[PDB]
Amino acid sequence: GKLVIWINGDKGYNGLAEVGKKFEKDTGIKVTVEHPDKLEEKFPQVAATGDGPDIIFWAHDRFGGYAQSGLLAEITPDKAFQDKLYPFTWDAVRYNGKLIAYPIAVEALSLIYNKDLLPNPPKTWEEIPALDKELKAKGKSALMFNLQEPYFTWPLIAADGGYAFKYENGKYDIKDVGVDNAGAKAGLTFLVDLIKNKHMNADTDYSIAEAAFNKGETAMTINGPWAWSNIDTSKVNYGVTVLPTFKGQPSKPFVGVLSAGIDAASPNKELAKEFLENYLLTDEGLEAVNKDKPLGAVALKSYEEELAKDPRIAATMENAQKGEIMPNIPQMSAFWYAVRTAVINAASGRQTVDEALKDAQTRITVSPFGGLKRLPAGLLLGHGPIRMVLAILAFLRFTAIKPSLGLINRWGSVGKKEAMEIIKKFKKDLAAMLRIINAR
Amino acid sequence: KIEEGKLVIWINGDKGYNGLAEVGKKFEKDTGIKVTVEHPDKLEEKFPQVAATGDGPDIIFWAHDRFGGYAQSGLLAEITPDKAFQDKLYPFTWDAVRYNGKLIAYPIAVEALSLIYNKDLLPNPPKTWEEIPALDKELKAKGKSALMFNLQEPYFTWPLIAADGGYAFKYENGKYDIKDVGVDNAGAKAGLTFLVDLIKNKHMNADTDYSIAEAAFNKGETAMTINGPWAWSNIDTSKVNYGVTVLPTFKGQPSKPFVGVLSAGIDAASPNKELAKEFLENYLLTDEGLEAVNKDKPLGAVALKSYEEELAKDPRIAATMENAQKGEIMPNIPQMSAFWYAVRTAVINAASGRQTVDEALKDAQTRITVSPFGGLKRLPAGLLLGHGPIRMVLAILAFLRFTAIKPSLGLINRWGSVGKKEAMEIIKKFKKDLAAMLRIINAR
Ligand SMILES: OC[C@H]1O[C@H](O[C@H]2[C@H](O)[C@@H](O)[C@@H](O)O[C@@H]2CO)[C@H](O)[C@@H](O)[C@@H]1O
Ligand SMILES: OC[C@H]1O[C@H](O[C@H]2[C@H](O)[C@@H](O)[C@@H](O)O[C@@H]2CO)[C@H](O)[C@@H](O)[C@@H]1O
Repeated sequence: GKLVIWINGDKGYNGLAEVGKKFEKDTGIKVTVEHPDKLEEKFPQVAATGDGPDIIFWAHDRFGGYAQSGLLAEITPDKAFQDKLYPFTWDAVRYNGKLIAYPIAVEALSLIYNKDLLPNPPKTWEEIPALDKELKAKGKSALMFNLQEPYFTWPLIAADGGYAFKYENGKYDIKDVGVDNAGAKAGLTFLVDLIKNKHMNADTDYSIAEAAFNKGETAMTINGPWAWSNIDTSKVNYGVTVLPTFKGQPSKPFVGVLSAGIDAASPNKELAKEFLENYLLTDEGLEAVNKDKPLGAVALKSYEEELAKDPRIAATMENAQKGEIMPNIPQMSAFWYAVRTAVINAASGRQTVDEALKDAQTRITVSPFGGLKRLPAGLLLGHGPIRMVLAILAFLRFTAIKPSLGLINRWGSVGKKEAMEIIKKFKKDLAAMLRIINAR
Repeated sequence: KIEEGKLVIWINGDKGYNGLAEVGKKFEKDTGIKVTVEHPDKLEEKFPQVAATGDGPDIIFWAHDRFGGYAQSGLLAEITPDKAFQDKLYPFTWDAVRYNGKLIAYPIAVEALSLIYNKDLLPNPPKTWEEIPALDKELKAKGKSALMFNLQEPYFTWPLIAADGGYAFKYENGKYDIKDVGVDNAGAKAGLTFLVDLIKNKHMNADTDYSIAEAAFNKGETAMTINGPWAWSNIDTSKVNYGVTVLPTFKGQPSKPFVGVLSAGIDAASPNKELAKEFLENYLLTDEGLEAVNKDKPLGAVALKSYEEELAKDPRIAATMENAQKGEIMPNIPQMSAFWYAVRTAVINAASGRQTVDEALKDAQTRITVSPFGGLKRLPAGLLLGHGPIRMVLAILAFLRFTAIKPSLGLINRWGSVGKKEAMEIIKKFKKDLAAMLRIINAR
C-alpha cells in the first residue's frame, strides 16, 4: 500500500507533504505528493494505468469530465463527516447525484494593491487608465496580472453580462453559450484598449506579474489566496479588497472549490479515503497546508469559523459572492480552451474582439463532436506515421475487416523491434480500458 | 490448441486424411511427438482468422493459390530445404510454392479435374461439350442423365469458362497483372452461357453440389461427372466400372482447368517449425509417406519424382497429367482469393437466374479490380459519434486511445452505457488480437 498525490504547483504542496508524513508515522504507508504541470490534462491520460496518482487535487470544474469517463471513484462519507463541511462545497463535487471528490477550500480572485503606492485603490475599472498614467510618471505601473490564463480575465468579461452556459431552473444549457454577447464584447474590448494604450502588456504571465508586485514595481495585481504567502515574505505592505466594477457592475469571478478526487481503479482507495477524511480534512491537516500557502475559505466548518476573521478571507468571500460557482459539466474544458484562445488573440492583435469571441463560441458548441471528424486522408490506404498505421491495423483486426494492400505493405515493411514495442503499448492501453470498466 | 511438442495438421475433408494420420502415427512412434490431423470445413478461410493465435494448425494443407495471401500477411514460415531435397521434387511444383522469391510451402501433389464416365452407360465419352445436350436427351429416355458435377464451386465451372479465353489475371513477362482481369471477355461470356443453357434446357440442375453429384455417379444414375483424383476411391468401392479421360472441348478449344498443387504450409509463429520441417521432409514426402496417403484417397500426380514415376503408369494419372497440361497452373498471388470469391457469385447467380451472364461477369470483374483497396472505404456514418454495433464502437474507442485523440460525447456515453462485462470480453479479444499481431511480427 502507498499513496501518490497530485496537486497544483501554486498550492501548498509542502504543507500537504507534512500531513502525508504524519500519515506515514501513524500507518507506515508511504505518501508522495507531486506537482506536475498540466496535471489536470495528464490525469485522464494516466488514470487506471498505474502511472497516475491515487489522489488528484484540482478545482472542482474539471472533475465532471473525469466522472463522465468513469475515472473517479465515488466517495461514501458518513453523515457525521458530511456535516463537517459546508453544504455549498459538497454541491461543487456532486455530479449526476453522486459525489465524486472531497471539497477542500473555496478560492476566489481578489484585487491585491500596494498600500504604499496606492492607499485608496480604484473602485472602478475605468479609473485605471488615468491612474496608470499617473504612476508611470513616478516609475511605477497601476496593474499587472496574468493575461494568458482566462481564469484571471473572466471577472471583467462576465461583469457586464458574459457567461459560460446559461443556467435555468437547475440545469445547464450546453447550447446556449454566452461568450459572444454584448457584455462579453464590452469587457474584452476594454481590456484590449488598456493594452493598446500601453497600460498593460499582452505578453504578461503569472511569474512576471507576481514578481513585479512583490518588487514594488506595480500598484495592483489580481490573484487568489495562494499568493498571500509570498507577498508576506516580500514585506510589501499590501491589502486585499474587492475587484473594481465595470460599467457600474461588479466583477464576477468564477469561483473554484479545490477538491480531491480518487482514481476509480486505484488499489489504494480505502487508504485514500482515510487520508482525506481523517488526516487532511481536519483542523490540523488544513492548517498545515494553509501555513505554506493559504487555501482560502476552507470547507471545514470548525477551521473556517476561525479563518473568517481575517479581512483577506472576508474580501475573498465578498468577491466570491459577486461571482458564480463554476459549472462542473465536461464541456468546461472546451469553454476554457476556447476563451483562452480568444483573449490571447484579441490582446495580441491577431483578431478583433468580435472575431475572437465568435470563434470561441463555435469551438464550445462544436467541441462535443470530438477531436476527430474523419480518419486522416489516405490512412486506410497506408499513408501516415507508422504508429497511427499500426493503430488502424489493430482496429481492422478487431472488427475483422480486410485491410487495403497499402496497409499490408506498411505492415510488411515496419521494423520488427519498433512495431512490437508500439503494439505492446497498445496492449497497455487496453489493460487500462479493462480496469476502468471493472471499477464500475 | 497449438501446443509445444506436438503437431496439429489441417487438411481438406475430401483428401486422404486417414492415410496422413498413419504417417503421423509413424512419426509419433519414432519421435514421441503426437500428430493430430483435423479436417474442418472452410479451413482455407478459417486459417487466416486463427493463424498465430494458438487455435490453429502448425501445418495447413491446401492448393497453392491461397498460400500467397497467407504469406503477404506474414502467416507462413519461410521454407529452407537443402538443394539435395529440392531435387527430389519436380521443379515446376516448386514454382507453385514460390512467392516473392521465397518458398513458403512444400509441394505434395498436382491435381487437375478430369472427365469421369460410366463405361457401361457410355463407352465413347464426348469430345466436345456441345455433344452432351443431344447425349442427355437419349439417356433421359432411359431414366438416366449425361452429366452432373458440383456447380457450387467455380473450380469445377472454370474449365469451360476458360476454354475460349476466360482468364484470371493476364500473364505479362512472367508477372501477373492485377488490373487486367479477363473474367468478362467474349470467351468467358461464351462458356458460362453454354452452362446456363444446360440448366434452362433441363440437362443440369443449378442446385447440384458435390454430395449430390458424387452420389448419382456412384449409384449409376449419371453417365459423366467432373472431379479430381481424390474421388476415385469411392468409385472403386461402388464397383461402377468407370474411366478417366480428357474434359470435352468447347468451340474447338480445349478445356483449361485451373491446376492446383496441394501444398503444406507452416505457421510462421509455430514453436514446432523444426518438427514441422522434419515431418514434411523426412516422413510424408517419401515413397512410403505418400503411398500411405494415396492408398486412402489418391493424391494425383505427386511432386515426388521417385513415387510419381510409378504413379504415371496408371492411365488415370496420364489423363490427369494430360488435362493438367491443357490447363494452367493457378497463380498464387493474394488477389486469387478475390478472384475465386468473385466468380463463385457470378456462376451461382447466372445459374440460378438472378442475373444475366453478361451482367454477372461484369460485376464479378469490378469486385476483382476493386479488392486491392480493402474492405473499408471509410468508417460507418456516425461511428465516431457512438452509433454502430457495440464491438466496432469499442474498437474505435481503443483506436482513439492508441492515438491520443479526444473521443466525441456520443462515444463517451456509449462507453458508459455498455454492459460491464459484455465490454470486458470484447476488450479481451482485443487483447489477444494484438497478441496475435505480436507473434506474427516477431515470427520474421
Ligand atoms: O484559466 C483556465 C483555468 O481556470 C481555473 O484554473 C485556476 C485554478 O482554479 C486555480 O486554483 C489556480 O491554479 O489558477 C488556475 C488558473 O491558472 C480552472 O480551475 C481550470 O480548469 C481552467 O483551465
Ligand atoms: O472453388 C474455389 C476453390 O477452388 C480450388 O479449390 C479446390 C482445391 O484445389 C482442391 O484440392 C479440392 O479441394 O477442390 C477445391 C474446390 O472445391 C482453389 O484451390 C481454392 O482456392 C478455391 O477457393
